[PDB]
Amino acid sequence: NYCFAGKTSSISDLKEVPRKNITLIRGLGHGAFGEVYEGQVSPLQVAVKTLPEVCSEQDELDFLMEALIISKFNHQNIVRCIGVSLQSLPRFILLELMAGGDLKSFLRETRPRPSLAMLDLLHVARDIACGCQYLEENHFIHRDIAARNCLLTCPGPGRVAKIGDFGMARDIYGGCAMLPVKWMPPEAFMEGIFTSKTDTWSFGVLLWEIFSLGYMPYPSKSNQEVLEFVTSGGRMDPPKNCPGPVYRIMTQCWQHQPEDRPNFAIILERIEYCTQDPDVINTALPI
Ligand SMILES: Cc1cc(-c2cc(C#N)ccc2O[C@@H]2C[C@@H]2c2ccc(F)cc2F)n[nH]1
Repeated sequence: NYCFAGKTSSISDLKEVPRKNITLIRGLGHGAFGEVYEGQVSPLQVAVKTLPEVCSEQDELDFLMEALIISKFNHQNIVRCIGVSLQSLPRFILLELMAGGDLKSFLRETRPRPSLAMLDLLHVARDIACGCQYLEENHFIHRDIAARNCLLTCPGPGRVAKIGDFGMARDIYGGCAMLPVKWMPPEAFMEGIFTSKTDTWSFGVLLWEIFSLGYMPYPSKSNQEVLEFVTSGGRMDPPKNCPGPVYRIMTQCWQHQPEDRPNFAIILERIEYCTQDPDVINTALPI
C-alpha cells in the first residue's frame, strides 16, 4: 500500500490503460536505469516511463510505488499521472508530457548567446516553490529537489515548471557515491534526518542552479569536499549577476539549523517580492 493526504491506496486505484491503446513515438532520455518515451493513447500525447524487463523484484515494487505516489498528487506544479500499463510487459507508467524537457538542460541550452530574462527564472523558481509548498502542506518530503528532476511544459514564453521525478522518495518508502550530497543539508548527510526543512535546503541549491543558468553546484568541488565545506559553515557564492534579494533567499534556505530555515510559504512570499522589484527583474543575465 501507499498513503498520502489521509488516504491509503493500492494498485487497483491506478487506471490501467489497455496495452493495445499505447503507441511509442520517440525516445526522450534515460534515467537512473529506466527509459522515457513520447507516446500516444487513443489521441492523447503522453510520456511513457518504462520498467526494464531485465529487472529484480525490488525493482518491480519500486516501479509500482512510483505510480501510486504520483497518482495522489493533485497540483499544477507536479506532473500528472495519466495511468499505467502494468498488466503487459514491459510495464509502463503514463505521465504528462513536458515539451520543454528537464530544467537543467533547458537552462544550459538557453544560456543567452550572440531570449531569457530574470523574470523567467523567478517564475520557474516560483513554480517549483509552489509544488514544494503543496508537498509540505501534505507532509510529503521529496528528498531530491534539483534542476534535473524538474520539467517544463514548453520551452517558449508561458512555460510552467513542475516537479517531474519522485524516485528518491520512493526508494525510502543506493549508496554513498550515489547520494545527492551537493543538495543535502548537514543533518541529512550526517544523521540521515529528513524533514520539510531538508527540501528547503535543496530548493536553495536548485535556486542557485536556476540563476547560475544550469551550472553544477559547488562547481570545482567533489562530494566529500562539499561535505566538509558545508559542515564547516561554507556556502556557495552568488551566481554571476545574481540579484541580492535572490541570493538572500538562497542563504536563508542554507541556514545551518533547520528551524532557522524558512518554510515554503515564506519562500514563495519572498520570491513574489522579488518579481515585484524592478531592480531585480531588470538585471541582465550574463552571456
Ligand atoms: C515525465 C515526463 C518527462 C518528459 C520529457 C519530455 C521531453 C520533451 N519534449 C524531454 C524529456 C522528458 O523527460 C526526460 C527523461 C528526463 C526527465 C527529467 C526530469 C524529470 F523530472 C523526469 C524526466 F523523465 N515529459 N514528461
